[PDB]
Amino acid sequence: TDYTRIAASALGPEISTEGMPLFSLIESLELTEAETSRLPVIQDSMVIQK
Amino acid sequence: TDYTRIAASALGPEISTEGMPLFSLIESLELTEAETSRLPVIQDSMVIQK
Repeated sequence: TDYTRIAASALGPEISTEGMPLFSLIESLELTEAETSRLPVIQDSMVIQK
Repeated sequence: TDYTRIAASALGPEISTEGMPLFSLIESLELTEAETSRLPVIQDSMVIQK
């Protein structure tokens, strides 16, 4: 039942950020500046369904 | 060959900010609020050509 999650703010719904944080991908995958800008977009698509 | 540059982040391309930084214009021009807002926009328009 337990899991980590970004608390609900006033500007966005629930955010998962469960495991393998998306920040560590830049170092280990060596993305260009084009792929880097896409990380925040896919960050906000991790919504929890009930 | 050498020149100053804002490092290419994950959400934006190379930014020049070569000389005479834009924030120094506030003191030496006394711009109003309708022109201080434009400064970030023209800051992001200094893309390096290759």
